[PDB]
This record gives sequence, structure tokens and C-alpha cells, in this order.
Amino acid sequence: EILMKLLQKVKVWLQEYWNVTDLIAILLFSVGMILRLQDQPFRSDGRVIYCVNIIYWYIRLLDIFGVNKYLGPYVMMIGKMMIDMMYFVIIMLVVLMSFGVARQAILFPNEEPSWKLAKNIFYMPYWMIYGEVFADQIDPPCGQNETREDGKTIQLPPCKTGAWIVPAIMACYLLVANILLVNLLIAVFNNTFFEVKSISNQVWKFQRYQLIMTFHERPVLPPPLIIFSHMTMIFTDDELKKVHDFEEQCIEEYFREKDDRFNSSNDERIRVTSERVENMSMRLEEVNEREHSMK
Amino acid sequence: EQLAMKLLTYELKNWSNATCLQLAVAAKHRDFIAHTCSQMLLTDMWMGRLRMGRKIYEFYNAPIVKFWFYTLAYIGYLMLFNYIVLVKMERWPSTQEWIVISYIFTLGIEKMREILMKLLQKVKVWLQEYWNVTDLIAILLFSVGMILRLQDQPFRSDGRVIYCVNIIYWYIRLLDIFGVNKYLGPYVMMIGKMMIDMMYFVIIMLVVLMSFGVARQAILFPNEEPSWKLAKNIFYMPYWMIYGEVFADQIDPPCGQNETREDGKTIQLPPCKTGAWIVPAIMACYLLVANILLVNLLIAVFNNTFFEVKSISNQVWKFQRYQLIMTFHERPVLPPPLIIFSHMTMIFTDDELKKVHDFEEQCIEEYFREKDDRFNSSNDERIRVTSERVENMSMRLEEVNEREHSMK
Ligand SMILES: CCCCCCCC/C=C\CCCCCCCC(=O)O[C@H](COC(=O)CCCCCCCCCCCCCCC)COP(=O)(O)OCCN
Ligand SMILES: CCCCCCCC/C=C\CCCCCCCC(=O)O[C@H](COC(=O)CCCCCCCCCCCCCCC)COP(=O)(O)OCCN
Ligand SMILES: CC(C)CCC[C@@H](C)[C@H]1CC[C@H]2[C@@H]3CC=C4C[C@@H](OC(=O)CCC(=O)O)CC[C@]4(C)[C@H]3CC[C@]12C
Ligand SMILES: CC(C)CCC[C@@H](C)[C@H]1CC[C@H]2[C@@H]3CC=C4C[C@@H](OC(=O)CCC(=O)O)CC[C@]4(C)[C@H]3CC[C@]12C
Ligand SMILES: CC(C)CCC[C@@H](C)[C@H]1CC[C@H]2[C@@H]3CC=C4C[C@@H](OC(=O)CCC(=O)O)CC[C@]4(C)[C@H]3CC[C@]12C
Ligand SMILES: CC(C)CCC[C@@H](C)[C@H]1CC[C@H]2[C@@H]3CC=C4C[C@@H](OC(=O)CCC(=O)O)CC[C@]4(C)[C@H]3CC[C@]12C
Repeated sequence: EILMKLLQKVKVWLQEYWNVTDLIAILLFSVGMILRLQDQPFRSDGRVIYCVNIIYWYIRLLDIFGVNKYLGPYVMMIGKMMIDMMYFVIIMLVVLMSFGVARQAILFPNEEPSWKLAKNIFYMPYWMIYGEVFADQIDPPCGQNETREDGKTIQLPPCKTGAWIVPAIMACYLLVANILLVNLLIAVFNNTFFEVKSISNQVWKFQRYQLIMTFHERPVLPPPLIIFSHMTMIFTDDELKKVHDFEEQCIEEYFREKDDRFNSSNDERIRVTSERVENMSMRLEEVNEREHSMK
Repeated sequence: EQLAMKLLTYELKNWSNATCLQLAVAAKHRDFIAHTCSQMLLTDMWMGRLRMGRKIYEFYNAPIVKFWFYTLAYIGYLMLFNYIVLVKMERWPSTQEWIVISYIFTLGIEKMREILMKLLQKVKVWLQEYWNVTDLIAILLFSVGMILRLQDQPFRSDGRVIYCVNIIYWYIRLLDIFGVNKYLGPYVMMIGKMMIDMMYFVIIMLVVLMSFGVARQAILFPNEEPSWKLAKNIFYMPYWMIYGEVFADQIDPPCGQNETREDGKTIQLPPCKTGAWIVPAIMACYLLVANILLVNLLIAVFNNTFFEVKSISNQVWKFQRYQLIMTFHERPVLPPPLIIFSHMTMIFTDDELKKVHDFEEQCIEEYFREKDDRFNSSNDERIRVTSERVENMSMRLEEVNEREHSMK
């Protein structure tokens, strides 16, 4: 398809993003296939590459759905709302990191450097958004004299210098996140929906032509079997006068109608009436004054 | 465009050499600044000479690069603060903590220099902004924490917690940095305006929460001596009930019954309480009232207020842009960590004017003539004139016709 200067063809091809993503996915699949066949230690990596790659092909069904009348605009609307999603994400991330760092620092006062800290910063607070608050770990009893049940008494730890601040910050963070920002995003979507809808519909109606022509030019067979297709590929005046007369008549009628509509405007009538009245009044006054001599 | 740009800014000996933009900003017109030409001039000043020997001076004094340097320094300081708080601390501070405290105190010194430039008027104007007040409070808290940290074991753990709680304000202060962005500044103002509706919702939510908590606590634990745990228990579970944790285990335990148990000796069940089913009933009613009604009402409030707030926020940001640009124009080149050396250094044609005036006079004349022509072209003016002349003409014609009888 790209083969049909070459730089212009490449630029036009890159104008579309689906082709770029398809090329990237095909390259990743080739890498995975090469890794799969080379002995035991590499085969498990190629399998995971396949598993992660299948997701793009699963999602590519939106391009197929684009043809549908009632379903194409949905995809464009989602694509446009992704930007507001990102803007929400930035602030959500800032608040998330603040809360996570505070929680991690308040607890575990002594701990040597390691990479687990970064994971712990993000782990719990992100899941706190979607309804999992970890009720067990909010505020454990810590130090006390507990005899336990059905077992020997277990001496409780000595607690930490400050922990109640952790529940306080948790409450504040949940209040800020689960209520304010999400509802603000809902309002943004509600405001932008009407503006985006008509534009998306018109743009889809325009892209319909290119879709139809692309499917008109393609070979009959599908990709699995078009290898044979590739092998084959490498191997009246009166009517025109009537149309012109019709067009000329239409032009004349349209111009005449436009002129008549402009003349029918009340502004034109008012202007003409005022001009004639002013001229007529002056002429009448002169006649009346001149009539005195006749008298 | 060039004539407008020239007319906008040029020193006037008549008005103490003050340009039009300065007067408009001081007047707080809020619409002269937002005009496209003014925004273009502000952007041109923002990018300085590089509107893409002398390079070292011009490039490094442009506001934009100084802004980026300040941002990078702030980000690095934040990273060091995070590393410090996460990792354990010995009796004496490390290099990172020295760098952090030096940054904090240099920032305080910079604030003092800025306020120093009567003194009461300066203080009032400074307090007009809230970010400076919050920064001062945070710096004082950090100083308290630093003093507490160094005084023996029992106090050091308190200073560490002070640091941990303080870092949050610096984390949140990135909104001021984001304020410069075109598409992101208005978001912050919108959030600030919605906080009020948040508070109004909070009051009623708190009332209902307290009612339910007190009812639950009183129905259970009929006998219990006074203590502070009751206040905590009033608030604990019901607040978390909002966000999807209902504590299914504790809704309605079996209480009294003959249970043989499993894989163990039979455990005699307690004798229950006088009334418990009322607790599930009240829980259901409270959840219905809270998780559905009030939240959706708040959603509706936000939807209604969003459009009203959006345009005002955009205009206000466009106005504040000028002060932002000038503030970054006046600041020193170096960022806070290294401006101690900066502080040490600091302590140590007529024809064109006639053409502009002629252009302005021509514009005034043209505008007034156009306004007069537009007013005269109004249909009301034509209708009024036509009626007046017709009435006068009709009366004159009637008199002539009556007088014509004598001639006959
Ligand atoms: C290491 C971990 C990686 C994480 C992998 C992702 C996790 C899988 C689960 C969920 C992923 C869902 C991602 C949401 C995708 C939304 C895309 C969408 O609807 O917007 C579309 C945007 O269209 C585009 O521009 C094409 C962009 C598609 C890229 C999607 C890639 C996501 C899949 C990741 C898998 C990894 C391979 C990716 C290779 C690039 C629809 O708009 P349009 O009108 O058709 O514009 C076409 C312009 N000519
Ligand atoms: C003892 C326990 C204390 C609890 C600590 C808080 C818990 C930490 C987790 C989450 C905190 C999130 C708080 C939400 C902050 C929202 C602020 C916001 O976006 O509104 C802003 C309002 O702007 C302002 O007026 C500045 C006010 C900022 C104060 C924020 C302080 C909260 C942090 C608390 C930390 C303790 C130190 C505080 C010291 C005062 C944006 O509006 P603006 O247009 O820029 O107005 C500027 C006027 N010139
Ligand atoms: C505000 C938006 C942008 C959300 C961003 C949050 C993500 C960056 C967080 C949420 C959950 C996190 C993950 C939680 C757990 C892990 C496993 C971790 O790998 C291991 O734990 C090694 C094996 C082991 O030791 O158990 C690598 C990071 C990852 C994917 C974390 C990386 C960052 C994630 C994806
Ligand atoms: C946007 C800003 C706030 C940056 C993000 C804040 C933190 C999540 C980042 C910033 C720098 C990071 C640190 C960079 C260097 C190190 C040391 C390094 O630990 C080791 O050297 C030991 C390696 C091992 O034994 O595995 C890895 C974690 C840590 C603390 C990183 C963990 C997370 C930190 C504190
Ligand atoms: C409607 C809006 C305004 C929500 C307001 C609710 C908050 C005032 C509640 C929710 C969770 C409560 C916290 C839950 C647990 C604790 C720990 C408690 O400290 C202890 O328990 C001492 C140590 C111990 O005995 O275990 C101090 C109060 C605090 C922060 C509670 C105080 C009040 C909080 C923040
Ligand atoms: C807005 C209105 C409804 C006020 C809030 C209602 C309750 C949450 C407050 C009001 C008065 C408070 C009481 C004021 C005095 C005391 C006694 C005091 O207990 C002790 O004297 C023993 C101290 C100890 O042993 O620790 C602390 C709790 C209690 C019941 C307080 C707990 C919570 C109460 C009932």
C-alpha cells in the first residue's frame, strides 16, 4: 500500500496513527516470535510478549466499528475526553504522592534505602479510590495488654510516636479525591459533550468517503489468502449541453431570488419611503410657496 | 498593529512617565489587558529578546529561563526532601538535610528582601496574598521541627514527624508553578471556588453522621464508664461507610443462640441486647440518605456553577498574567539555593510622537463619525423623521387645498 517522492508518501502515511501502531505491534510480535524459539530461558519471555501484544489487536476493533452510523462518533468522543482525563490525572497524582509519602514516613521510622518505598507510596492510595480502604490497617491497636484468645498471650508492639495523623490525612485525602475531582470531571464532560457531538458527527460523515474508496480499491480476498493476489499483481454532448443549461437556469433563478429577497427586506422599503417622502415634501413646499404669486 | 503597539507604551512626561498598560492594571479594568494585542505584547516581553558576549547577559536575564531554573531547583529540593524523610536519620544531619535547610532559610531571606523592597502599607499589601502567609507559616513550622530534632532522643522523633507533615504543603505548592500554564491555571481557581459548596455539603453530612453514630453507640454498649473512646467511635465507622466499606461482619451478629461451633469446643453465645435490629434499620436509612441524595445534589450544583465560573476564571488568569510576567522579570537570575551571592552583591522622536497623535485623532474622528452614521441608520430614526415630515406635509397640503377654493 505504501509503495502504491517517497518522502511525501511516508509523511502522508504517518499522517494516520493506526498504521504507526500496527507497525509497532508487528515489530513487537516479530521480536516475541524470535525470542520464543531460542531455548527455554527465552521462550517464557516471548510468551509474555504475545500475551501483552494481544491487547492491541483486541482494542483495534474500534476501527472496524468506525463504519457504523451510531457507533463511530462514540470513539471520537472518547478520544476527545482523554485530554480532560489526563488533566484530572495530573492533580490526582500530586495528591496521591503527597498522601503516600506522608503515610510511609510516619510509619517505618527506620529503614535502609530500597526500591520498595516507591511501590509502597503508590500501592494502597491508588486502590483507595475504587472502594478498597483497607479497614484492617487504618489504625491497629498497637500497644496494649492483650491476652488474646485460644492461644498464649501475645505482647503487643510499642506503637509509634504519631499514628492518628495517618487516619486524619486518610480522611482528608478521601474527601478531596472521591468527591471533588470526580464530580468536577463529570461537570466538564457534561459541558463538553454537546460541543463535541456535532463536530464528531460531521467529521465521521466526511471520513465516510475515504472509507468507501479504500474498501473499493482493496483486493477481493482477505489478508490470509491475498498472497496469491500479490503473486498475480506482481505478474453525450446533448446531455452535457442540457446539464449546462440546467446549471445556468439554476444560477439565474438563485440570483433573481436573492435580489427579490433583498428588495423585500423592510430596511429597503423604509429607506426608499423616507427618501421619496423627503424629496416630495420639499417639492410640495416649493409649489405651495410659488402658488402665492399665482394668487 | 504597529501604531497600536507604539500607542500602548511610551513614557509620558505629563503623567509621571506612566504607560497605558500600567494605568490600566492599576485601574483594575480587567478588560483592557485581556485584549489580544496586550496579550501579544505580554508574550513578547515574556520571551524577551529571543523571540524565536551579549548572549550571556540577555539570554540568562530573560524571564522564561529564570522561571525554568527556579522550577528545576524546586523539583530537586523536593526530591531531596522525599529521600530524607523516607530514609532513616542518624543523630547528626547528612548533606541533603543541610542543603534543604539552606534552601528554606534562603527562601525566607528572599521573602524578607522582597517585603523590604510606610511599612504598614507594605505589610498589608503583602498579606493581600495568601501564598506568602502559608509559606511563612510552613517555614516557621520547619524551623520548630529542626530545633526539636537536634535536642536528644525524646524530641527527635517529634521533629521527624513535623518534617513528614510539613512536606505535604511543599508537595501541594506545585499548583502555583502550574498557574503559568494556559490550560491548567483555571482548573485551580475552579477547584478553589467549588470548595465552598464542598463545605456546605460537609456541614449537613456531619450532622447526619453524628446522629447515626450516637444512635449506634448508645444502642450498643449499654453500660460503660465515661472516656474519650466514645467520641472516636461516634465518627469511625460511619465516615468510612461513605466510601464503600460497610463492615458486613458487624452489621448484625447472631448474638444469642445455641451454637456448637466447628473444629472446637462449643462456645456459648452472648445474651444479645434489648434492641439491635434498629441498628440495621438506621444504617439502611443513613446510607440511603448519604450515598445517593447529597452527593448527587452536589453534582448538580457543580454542573450548574461550572459555566458561570469558567469564563470568570479565564479572564482573571489573563489579568494575573501581567503581574506574573513582571514578577519574574524583576527577580534575580540565580535560583534560591545560590542567590546568597546575589544578596551579597545587592547589599554591596518628536516626529514619531506627532504621527502617533495624528493617528489617534484620526481614529477618534472616524469612530465618532461611524457611531453617528450607525445611529442615523437606525430604523427608529428613519421612522421618526418620516412620521414628522408626513404630519407636517399633510397639514400643509390640507391648508393649500382649502385655500384653493377661493381661487376657484
Ligand atoms: C506495560 C503495561 C502497558 C499497559 C497496556 C495497556 C493496558 C490494557 C488495558 C486497557 C488499555 C486501554 C487503552 C485505551 C485506548 C483508548 C483509545 C481510543 O479510544 O482513542 C482512539 C484514538 O485513536 C488513535 O489515535 C489511535 C491510538 C491507539 C493506541 C492505543 C494503544 C493502547 C494499547 C497498549 C498496548 C501496547 C502496544 C501499543 C503499541 C503502540 C480513538 O480515536 P480516533 O477517532 O479513532 O482517532 C484516530 C486518529 N486517526
Ligand atoms: C493535623 C492534620 C492536618 C491535615 C493535613 C492535610 C492532609 C493532606 C492531604 C490533602 C490536603 C489537600 C488540601 C486541599 C488544598 C486545596 C487548595 C486549592 O487548590 O485552592 C487554592 C487556594 O489558594 C489559596 O488561597 C492558598 C491556600 C493553600 C492552603 C493549603 C494548605 C493545606 C495543606 C495543609 C498542611 C499543613 C500546613 C498548612 C499551613 C497553612 C487554589 O486557589 P487559588 O486560585 O490559587 O487562590 C490563590 C489566592 N491568591
Ligand atoms: C494517578 C495515576 C497516573 C495512577 C498511577 C499509579 C501507578 C503508577 C501505580 C499504581 C499501582 C502500581 C504498581 C503496584 C505493584 C507493582 C509491582 C512491582 O514489581 C514487583 O513488586 C516485583 C516483584 C515483587 O517483589 O513482588 C513494580 C511496580 C508495580 C507494577 C507498581 C508500579 C506503579 C503502579 C502501576
Ligand atoms: C516528583 C518527585 C517528588 C520525585 C519522586 C519522589 C520519589 C518517589 C523518588 C525521587 C528520588 C527517588 C530515589 C532515588 C534513589 C534511591 C536510592 C535507591 O536505593 C539504593 O540505592 C539501593 C538499591 C537496592 O539495594 O536495591 C533506590 C530508591 C531511592 C531512595 C529512590 C526512591 C524514590 C525517590 C525518593
Ligand atoms: C464530615 C467530615 C467533616 C468528616 C469528619 C470526620 C473526622 C472528624 C473523623 C473521621 C475519622 C476520625 C479519626 C479516626 C481515628 C483517630 C485516632 C485517635 O487517636 C487514637 O486513637 C489514640 C491511639 C489509640 O488509642 O489507638 C484520634 C482521632 C482520630 C484521628 C479520629 C478523629 C476524627 C476523625 C478524623
Ligand atoms: C455538637 C454537640 C452534639 C457536641 C458533640 C457531642 C459529643 C461528641 C460531645 C459533647 C460533650 C462531650 C463530652 C465532654 C466530657 C466528657 C467526659 C470525659 O471523660 C472523662 O472525664 C474521663 C477522662 C479519662 O479517663 O480519660 C471525656 C468524654 C466526655 C463524655 C466528652 C465526649 C463527647 C461529648 C459527649
